[PDB]
Amino acid sequence: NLDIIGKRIEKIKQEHETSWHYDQDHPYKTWAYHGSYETKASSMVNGVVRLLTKPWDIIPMVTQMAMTKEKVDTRTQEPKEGTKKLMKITAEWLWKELGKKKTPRMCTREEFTRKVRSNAALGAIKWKSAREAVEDSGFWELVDKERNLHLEGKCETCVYNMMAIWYMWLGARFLEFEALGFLNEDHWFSRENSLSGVEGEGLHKLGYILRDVSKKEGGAMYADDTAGWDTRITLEDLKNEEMVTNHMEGEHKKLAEAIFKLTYQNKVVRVQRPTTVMDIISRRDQRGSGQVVTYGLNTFTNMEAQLIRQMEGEGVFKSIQHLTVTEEIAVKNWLVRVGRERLSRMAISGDDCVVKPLDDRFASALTALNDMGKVRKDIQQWEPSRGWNDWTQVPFCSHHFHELIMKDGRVLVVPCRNQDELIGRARISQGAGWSLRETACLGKSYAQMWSLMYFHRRDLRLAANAICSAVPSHWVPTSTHEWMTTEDMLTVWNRVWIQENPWMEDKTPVESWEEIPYLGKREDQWCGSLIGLTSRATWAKNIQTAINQVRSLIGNEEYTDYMPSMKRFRR
Ligand SMILES: C[C@@H]1[C@H](C(=O)N2CCCC2)CCCN1S(C)(=O)=O
Ligand SMILES: [Cl-]
Ligand SMILES: [Zn+2]
Repeated sequence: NLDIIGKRIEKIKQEHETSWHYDQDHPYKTWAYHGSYETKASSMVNGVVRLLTKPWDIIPMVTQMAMTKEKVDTRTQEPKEGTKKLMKITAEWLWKELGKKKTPRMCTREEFTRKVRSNAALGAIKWKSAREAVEDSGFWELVDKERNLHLEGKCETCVYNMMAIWYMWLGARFLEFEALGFLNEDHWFSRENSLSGVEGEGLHKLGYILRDVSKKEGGAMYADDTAGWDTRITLEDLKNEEMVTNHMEGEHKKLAEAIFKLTYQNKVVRVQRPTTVMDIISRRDQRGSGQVVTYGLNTFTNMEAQLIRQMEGEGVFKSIQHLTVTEEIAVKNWLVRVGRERLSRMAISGDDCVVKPLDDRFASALTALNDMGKVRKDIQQWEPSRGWNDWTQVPFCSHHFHELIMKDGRVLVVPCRNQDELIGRARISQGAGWSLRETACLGKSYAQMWSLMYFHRRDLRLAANAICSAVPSHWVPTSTHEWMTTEDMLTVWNRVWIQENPWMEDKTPVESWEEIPYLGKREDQWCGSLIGLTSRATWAKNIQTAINQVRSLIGNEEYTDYMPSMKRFRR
């Protein structure tokens, strides 16, 4: 407790000896409050994308996206003994399986520096930017001090800042990356290694993966969301995740144990409270880690929970209250006998899952799932899950997936979501100080993503071609990301959908964009197309005038006309 968090608490109080007010009106119940001290990033519109998507200026679902808790202060109960036993047995077996073909290892200062020098979200807070602290040895001396302290089993500076997303100073992030970065850097949650995972799988992969799950004999496909997954991570979950250290050795094992003990299973956080003080609060459970370590540990614990729910549906155990000695044997024998087969019936991306169980008993197998605290979103606690009968209607990673047959008979499985969401996101830039050139290169990144993933949506292929025509041809797209390149998008399309696509036997390249199909016109409208509206017809017909408006603003640069890549503009 205070023996582990005290030092961190003391150091902050000292730097705020003046203003250390123990407010007696603190709003925290489930967080432990310690003290306070005196202190003092909205959406911005991308003008390049907006000028080239004029019909959407009058669609509230698009325009409202650019305008403008009671979950974090909740307390999850302690799982029953039978549940705790199911979780420990499953977790032990799952780390063994994930470790069979992987070797845990420390990630290096050298690896961390490259990442920072390639700009990535390390959710970090003397040095202005991380790119600077990484080139100054003084920061690394600070890392050494905390590191040696971690080897002592104590912590000084690994403190969270709330905003939910939990930022730390770069030094704490390095220590987390050095101990646990291997999970992501060496692809422990790849589909090949984990069977349920999809780490490294682009949107041109996910629909084919759902279709492969659909081919298994079984019941409906279930895709139940958890209500605030991060807030429902129990201290028992944090202890099963820590068992990854059992696969480690020497220094690494010690360093990993310290991240789990001192930063995850005990947390210190600073929150901005307008009534404007900074509150120093602590607690033991819930998810607060780097977003990338959070992804892999979410995937792990979700894989564990869904195998246990599958066990409950198959009747492997009778009640969560208490597991008999023989029921433990049975659970272990199920895992050994069919565990890998049951993992292959799932697609799991952090807190997001799709499960095709052995049959529909799974729908009403709710006791372990509720008792683990993984309570389903938008459904009564004991109401049976509603499954999907068609893999093309299953939601996963904010998408659904269409089966699309090319004029030459080959099959594309394409990602899709409501088009208002796609256009609304492309119209938003994050942060400030953007030049016109940098705003244009972000618009081009969205346009090239649309050409690669959403080519089958009439409005996005036309808008992508218009943006790529309006932005200098050689300007590089800014902020898998196969669209982040200056290479010709037809060549990238061929590499992604044909050459490298393991579900495509015939490798005959496509010679033009007109060989590449669209959804049916009615399906396109169902998924939010404006095709058939007067606003959209005038936009399409007059598109060269919009392209010329943006070219005039950017100035006298080298531009390519991509519009004739489409039949209607091809004379
Ligand atoms: C690439 C991710 C995800 C992944 O590999 N991540 C590792 C840590 C951050 C997320 C895998 C599923 C697919 N998506 S998605 C739908 O493109 O966002
Ligand atoms: Cl359905
Ligand atoms: Zn669709």
